Amino acid sequence: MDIDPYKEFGSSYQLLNFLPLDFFPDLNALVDTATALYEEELTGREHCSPHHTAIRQALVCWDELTKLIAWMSSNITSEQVRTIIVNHVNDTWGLKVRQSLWFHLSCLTFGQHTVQEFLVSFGVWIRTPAPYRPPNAPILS
Amino acid sequence: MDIDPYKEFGSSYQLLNFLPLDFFPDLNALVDTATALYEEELTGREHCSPHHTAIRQALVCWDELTKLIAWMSSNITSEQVRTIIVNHVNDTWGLKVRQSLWFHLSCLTFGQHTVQEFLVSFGVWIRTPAPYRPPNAPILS
Amino acid sequence: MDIDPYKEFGSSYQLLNFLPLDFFPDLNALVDTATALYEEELTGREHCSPHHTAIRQALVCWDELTKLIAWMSSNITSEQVRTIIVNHVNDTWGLKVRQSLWFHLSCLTFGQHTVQEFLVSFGVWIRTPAPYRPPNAPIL
Amino acid sequence: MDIDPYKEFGSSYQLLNFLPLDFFPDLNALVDTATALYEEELTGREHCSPHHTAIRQALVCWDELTKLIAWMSSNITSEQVRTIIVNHVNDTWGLKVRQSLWFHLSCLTFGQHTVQEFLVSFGVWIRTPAPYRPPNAPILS
Amino acid sequence: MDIDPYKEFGSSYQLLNFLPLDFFPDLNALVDTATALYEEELTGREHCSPHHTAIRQALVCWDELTKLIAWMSSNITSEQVRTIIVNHVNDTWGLKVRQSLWFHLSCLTFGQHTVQEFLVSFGVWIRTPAPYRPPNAPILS
Amino acid sequence: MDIDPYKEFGSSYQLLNFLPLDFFPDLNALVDTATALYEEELTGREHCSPHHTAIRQALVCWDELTKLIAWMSSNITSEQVRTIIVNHVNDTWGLKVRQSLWFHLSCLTFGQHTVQEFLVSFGVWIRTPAPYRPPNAPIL
Repeated sequence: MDIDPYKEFGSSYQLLNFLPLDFFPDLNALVDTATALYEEELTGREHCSPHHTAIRQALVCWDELTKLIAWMSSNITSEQVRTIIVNHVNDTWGLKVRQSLWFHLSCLTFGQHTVQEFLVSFGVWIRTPAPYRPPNAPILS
Repeated sequence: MDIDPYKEFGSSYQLLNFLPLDFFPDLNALVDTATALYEEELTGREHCSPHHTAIRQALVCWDELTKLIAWMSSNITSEQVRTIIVNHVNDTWGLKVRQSLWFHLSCLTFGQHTVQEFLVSFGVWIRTPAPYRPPNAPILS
Repeated sequence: MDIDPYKEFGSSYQLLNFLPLDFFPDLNALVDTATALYEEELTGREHCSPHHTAIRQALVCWDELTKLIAWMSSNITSEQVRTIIVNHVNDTWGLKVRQSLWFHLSCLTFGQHTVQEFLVSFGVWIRTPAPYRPPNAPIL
Repeated sequence: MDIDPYKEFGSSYQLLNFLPLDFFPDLNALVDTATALYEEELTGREHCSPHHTAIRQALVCWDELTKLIAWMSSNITSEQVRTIIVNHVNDTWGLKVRQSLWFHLSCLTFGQHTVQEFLVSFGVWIRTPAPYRPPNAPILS
Repeated sequence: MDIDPYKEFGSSYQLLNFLPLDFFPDLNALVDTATALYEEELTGREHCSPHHTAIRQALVCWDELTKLIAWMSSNITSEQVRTIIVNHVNDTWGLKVRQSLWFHLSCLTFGQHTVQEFLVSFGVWIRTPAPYRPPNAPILS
Repeated sequence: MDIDPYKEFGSSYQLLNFLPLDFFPDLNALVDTATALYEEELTGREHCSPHHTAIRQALVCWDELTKLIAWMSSNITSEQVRTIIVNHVNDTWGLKVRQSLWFHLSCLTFGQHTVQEFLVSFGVWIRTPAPYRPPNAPIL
């Protein structure tokens, strides 16, 4: 079916649809961020809050995606077909991963309630036109 | 008569007359904002605080306005008359809708008391001349 | 998404669609109706029951259309160009206003529990044809 | 200032003008009604309920107008000139007198609150279209 | 004599002499600001905190000033003399009014203690040279 | 909007308009009046009763006009140009000041309850013509 992976977390696609598609950080820095904090936590045994659980599936989504890119480049795809696929998966797959990892790692670093206020207040910022808008877009703290 | 739709909400036209006519967000992002948060709340049964009620009339004002634009464009108006009407209703009708939806959706996301301080403090910002004024115009949080 | 303006109030727009055009009083009656009756109630400071509030939203919504027809008549429109626009917006837009004005005024005068049983019984009257209904419609 | 006298009477000046203007009876019949009912109270010493008092003021108001109409008619004014004025003062002042005298004579003969409910019921009756209506106009008991 | 109108309010001319003469808002927006909030409060009966009282004399100072400008322009002054007077009163009279109204309307919107910290901290900002100074000059909140 | 400077104080500007020009003492008296009487009261630090405060506003308002007439005399104005401006602003602007200075000083000397009954009774004196009033106006 068509479930929302943020539905139990008090969010949706529509809350993330406040965010533009260029706000998100790139993957490797987000990869290194959870590596900096939560490597023993994600590889541990503790069943701690299911934001932990969602990252575990998220990296597995990313890890076999890297082998998938490494497979089709090394074996099958010619150079014209390959660059169209690599551009497409970075704009479709990893974008959802950038939807995924950015969400939960914010919540492990700030809690759930900080995230919920963050998405709405940024939406107020992005709905404001170019005049009458502060150049400080709101961020985390 | 000539009632003020913010009179019970501790506000008026004059409090919104602090705000310039270009501060307001555009409609669709404001439409998607309440869609992101309050779609089940506005379509529900709960009689919760009449800021809920005001949005319900506000979208009905917007929804038949879209059919009105779709009617007269498809049927009656020639191209010279049509663009004058579309420009006029966006500057008169939806401007009041941008007065409407921006008010209450701020209150559902921040409370009444946050809104009241916000309108006055922005007025202090806009009455300040171009020197001696911070480029951070005040926003919500 | 769509918003039913009667959804939380124990009603529906589809319930309101069993009302013919001849049932509703016109606009200038209902403007005067809220004028003489609830003048202190609409201008009041208070968080009164939301049937007040929908009326408070509807009138401000209505006054834009008075501004609209006075604008384009003097500014752009010809006779027959204005004629089809004004008559259609009278019969589609303001009819919904004539629905909503008629609704909440009776809810503030008789309570919405009385309103529902009125409209259902008027339904069952108008759900039947004329040779199988009393010739006087339900009132009160 | 421009006061409305009905405000202390548990009513308003807008309640008077909600009725159709033909409804207010002819004034010569209105004078005789208070004569047939209230001649002892309108001439007595008594401070009785101040809807008594306004009746006294209106008849003092009305007679000097009738003296004024009898003044300029017999003395100075040309006949097509006076006819515009005499028509106007009946349509303007006497209508207010018909607003005045009908309100209080209903109030003394039927109570304060019953007249208030009478304005609502007869008012919403005539605003209602002819089908889907109570078949006869409401009147007093 | 030479009293200070802020002496009872814990301030002076010297505290306002921290503020440059261009920081102040223009009159009409300040006029509309108190109109937006305090129109029933200033025209009421309540003897509430004498910051209320000071605005009442301040607008009377402004109101007969407008009639004074409207008098001498319409009657007496030729065009060369008039523009020198209008420039002079805007830089002397209304500047004191901009000293006046900006002070109290800040206090009705933020309290006394917020104002006192505001004047000193802005003085620290304005005494700081052009390097080593944040472009966010401090404002109200 | 307009602000009545006597509105909260149980008075009105329309009440003050029953006072002729000859009733009020002039400016330099009332400047000296607040000088000798309430010198510590006007220069004081305290949140004294707002009849102090209106006097505290009025004098600072007044001192701009002394700055104004000393400015344009030496700077721009001719004789008859200055003559009509100064005399009119003496009789329209400062008369309102001569109203307000006379008002709050008596309120600090006798209390505003005494002030109202003084002004009403002086009204009823001046509301009647001279052949139907005592030839001495009310005092105290």
